[PDB]
Amino acid sequence: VQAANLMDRIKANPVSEKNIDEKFIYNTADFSIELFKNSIDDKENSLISPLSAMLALAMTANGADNETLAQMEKALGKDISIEDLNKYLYTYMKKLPNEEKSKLTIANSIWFKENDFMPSKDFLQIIADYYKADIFKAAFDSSTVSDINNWVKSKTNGMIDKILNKIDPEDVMYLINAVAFDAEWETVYEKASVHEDIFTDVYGNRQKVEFMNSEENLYIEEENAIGFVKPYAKNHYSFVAILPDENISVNEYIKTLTGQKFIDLIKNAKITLVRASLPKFKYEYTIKMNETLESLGMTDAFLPDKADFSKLGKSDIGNLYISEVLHKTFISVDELGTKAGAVTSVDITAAGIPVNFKTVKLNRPFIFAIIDNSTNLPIFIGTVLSL
Repeated sequence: VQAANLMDRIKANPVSEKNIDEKFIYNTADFSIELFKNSIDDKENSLISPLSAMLALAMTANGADNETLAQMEKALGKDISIEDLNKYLYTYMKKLPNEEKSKLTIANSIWFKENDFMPSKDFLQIIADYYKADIFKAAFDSSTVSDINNWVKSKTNGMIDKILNKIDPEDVMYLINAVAFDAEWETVYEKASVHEDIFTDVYGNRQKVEFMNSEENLYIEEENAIGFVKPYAKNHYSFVAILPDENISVNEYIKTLTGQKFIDLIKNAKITLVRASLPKFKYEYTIKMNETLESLGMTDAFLPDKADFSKLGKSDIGNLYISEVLHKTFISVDELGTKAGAVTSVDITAAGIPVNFKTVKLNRPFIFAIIDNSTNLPIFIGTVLSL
């Protein structure tokens, strides 16, 4: 590094835990889906982590005032206060599984420009107590570009190594999100179960790609879609695949979603055998989230001449505003889960004979999520349009 971590100075106080309850689950699903549908990519595969975004906004919300605050409150969900959000999010993150064979990395930080900026020590304390995120002051020159990049490389153990290419002068504040997932399937794919077949992309191109075949146990069935839920190891997380009906586009289908409809869609998956066919895919997605968040109500925060972040620190010869919310995610769906290398030692009697089974072939564009199994909340949410 070369930037200075403002948090080095600060010591966390003990805090009260607030139990996750139905209200927080409802608000977070609502936020996550609203964020998702106001950020759908038309031409390309997308991936976002709504949880990560919510963390970043909730912690920054502590530094907003007046109209900036009100808007951020409205965008997160008015009926839970920032105060309460801090407590809930602390408790949620504290208990969110992260272990071998099921590693989740959420890396959030705020970066401020050195010249003209004195941080609020109260703000920093809130970060230490509830969030434990890194907060930097930096030159905002060439070496801050590499600083930010090395940081995501460090925090995601090399699964994401760049986020930024340039800083424009007049930038004073970035929120950085990087999210990575390193996990095994609960039941990994046998090599015998991997076959070349045809993905029919959004453009009509028929792509020859490897499909992973397995019998799964949970069937999503809705008026306009079908799909399946596939757990990762130690059952903390699951991969959710939703395939919309042929007569309905991905974008149309997404627009029909609500936090409640998403939760319920999973809550109501029927216990039944599914012949699942899931193509391999891996890609990163980087989104400057300004436009999305603005679509969500959060407008003042991004304007040099109205942003009010006075509870986060003063600035003399300007006025603190968010230049970019830089959000980057990476997913890999493969034979072992997140990593390649299909299994060769097999029990010849393991294969049974299914009866009354359903079929999901991810033969064409679909959406997926990675959910925390205990709440059904999307940690990652995405779309596959082409391979």
